[PDB]
Amino acid sequence: MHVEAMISKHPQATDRSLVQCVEMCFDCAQTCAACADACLGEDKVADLRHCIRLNLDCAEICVAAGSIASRAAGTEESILRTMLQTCAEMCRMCEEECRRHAGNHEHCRICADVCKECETACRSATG
Amino acid sequence: MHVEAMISKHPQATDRSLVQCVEMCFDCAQTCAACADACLGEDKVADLRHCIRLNLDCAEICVAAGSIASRAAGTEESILRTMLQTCAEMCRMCEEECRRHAGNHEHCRICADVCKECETACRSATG
Amino acid sequence: MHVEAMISKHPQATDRSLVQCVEMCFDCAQTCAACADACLGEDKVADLRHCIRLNLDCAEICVAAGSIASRAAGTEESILRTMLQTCAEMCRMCEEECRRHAGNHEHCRICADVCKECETACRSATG
Amino acid sequence: MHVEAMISKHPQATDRSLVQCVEMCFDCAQTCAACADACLGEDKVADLRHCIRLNLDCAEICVAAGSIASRAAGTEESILRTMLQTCAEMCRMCEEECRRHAGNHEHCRICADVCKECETACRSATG
Repeated sequence: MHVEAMISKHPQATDRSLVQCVEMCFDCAQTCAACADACLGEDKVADLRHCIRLNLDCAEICVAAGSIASRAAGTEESILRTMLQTCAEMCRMCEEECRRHAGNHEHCRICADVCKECETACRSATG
Repeated sequence: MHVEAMISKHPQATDRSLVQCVEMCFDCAQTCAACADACLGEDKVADLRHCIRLNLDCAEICVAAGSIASRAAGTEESILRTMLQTCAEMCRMCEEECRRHAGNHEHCRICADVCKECETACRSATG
Repeated sequence: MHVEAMISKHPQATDRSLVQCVEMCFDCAQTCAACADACLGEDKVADLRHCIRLNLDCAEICVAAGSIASRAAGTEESILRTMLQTCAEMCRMCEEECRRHAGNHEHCRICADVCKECETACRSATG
Repeated sequence: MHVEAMISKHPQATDRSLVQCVEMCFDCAQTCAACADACLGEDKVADLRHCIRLNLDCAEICVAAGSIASRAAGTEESILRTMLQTCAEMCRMCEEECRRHAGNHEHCRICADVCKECETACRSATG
């Protein structure tokens, strides 16, 4: 990724927790998109419906969060903290469902691990 | 829009507040994208930087919210309420900034009005 | 939608085919998201895997197209025509697959009809 | 990223050009979002209007492309090639405009370089 390089060159600019969060949002978005599709292709797709939905929700929220986190927030009201908290909660929910399938589907194991890491990164960027 | 028609035909299906919310999310997303671009093209773009950012944030959150709201949430944990609350807060913030420019820029007046309506619809879908 | 109102107020601004295209892109994006989810919830989800994928692809392309079409393109090189042509082709593909399921699933009938209309609107905006 | 890990675990699954393309799409999407915001914050924002628009267009197309490229396409008609070609053309256009500002704005230099690489990766995945 070029998150770190680009933050340093912004005219309103270092912030390690923010860089980690942005990087994880884009990684998690892709991973969740891929997991949704993999689950879709499984013989057992009917057992994976909720996992697919959560993965699609998570991909969408992660892209939004990572994009908003790439912008200057100002010092008055901004959505960044709220959005990162939403992302953390979405990643927590998606992790839980992927994790339940992790013994049966390797793609769900990987996605659960990425969601856990993205949750941690988003929650850490809020403090 | 086809929100109402599609909800009624879902196998897990009426919900007027949900239909209004989805419709408003997509309307607001487009309107905010358009307002960001219009502000970008203004002679006075330098005075509109924060408005442009909020409009881009709002467009992104509205698309995410409207997409998530188009899916079955289940009866355990789901992100829907959290996401709709985030959308409401984003629309409130974006409304406030557009409104400040509404006397000078008609596109900001229209976008403030749409954001206000989307805020109301999202907050109403949470109750 | 507020497409028409916002185009008229842009500082670089009428264009009926462009308004129709933008409106249809957002309508189709929502409809395809909803159809993907409805198909996901069907007893027969395993027969609908390709339809679900095409609907997700279509939702994503329609949002991108509708957002790009909401911006000033300039008079040198721009992506608008290329993107609208891609959207038209995606809508054609998605229509074809939804249509095949239209006898069995009302949500697929509606989505096929919306995709057809969005295809027409995008192709018309290119001429 | 987890692109490679997730492709290998898909039930319909190696493809190096596809992995490189997906990775570059998400990297480029973030970079373009960041460049648009950085240009927005410049004293000279009024000279960067077209660059900002192209960066927003590019971010949107790159996310769509990277998401579609993360899904099984089948062996009949699919949008993948068309979408990757659109992404390549968008990245070419965005590169050209960023490059013109690269002497004045380091964020534009970095974004031009990422766009060039994403263009190459998308065009290579089409062959």
